[PDB]
Amino acid sequence: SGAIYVGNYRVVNRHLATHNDWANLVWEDSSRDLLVSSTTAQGCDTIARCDCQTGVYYCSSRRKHYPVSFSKPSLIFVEASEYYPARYQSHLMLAVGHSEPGDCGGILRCQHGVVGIVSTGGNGLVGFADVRDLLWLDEE
Ligand SMILES: [Zn+2]
Repeated sequence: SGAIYVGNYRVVNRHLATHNDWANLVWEDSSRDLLVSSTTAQGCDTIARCDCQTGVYYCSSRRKHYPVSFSKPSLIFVEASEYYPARYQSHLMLAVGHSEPGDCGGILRCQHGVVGIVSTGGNGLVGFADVRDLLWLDEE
């Protein structure tokens, strides 16, 4: 589990979105595994605006933050998980590291702020759904 709280937005994995998220929907995209809902309170998470390929992510299944290299956001084939069939996922970054389904929502951060959230796992890789292209998270 986990979310990003930026301005009056809440960013979660689409597969973990609640009823309240859907009842306050701003934007969602199944191919990216992202959903954004509106918040009453202002969040303070800074979104990275950059092309960094190094950062640190939180792994809830290890109670640890790990430094990783990661690929630029791409369209990748993802093998079946507990929560999605085998399919293509877009705007996805991969690193070598540990990820189990419960790890989804863990923050990946660089020197510029929040890069994205854990979205995929298995075969010794961790996949992160990028948010750095969502420039509207910063406004309205
Ligand atoms: Zn950065």
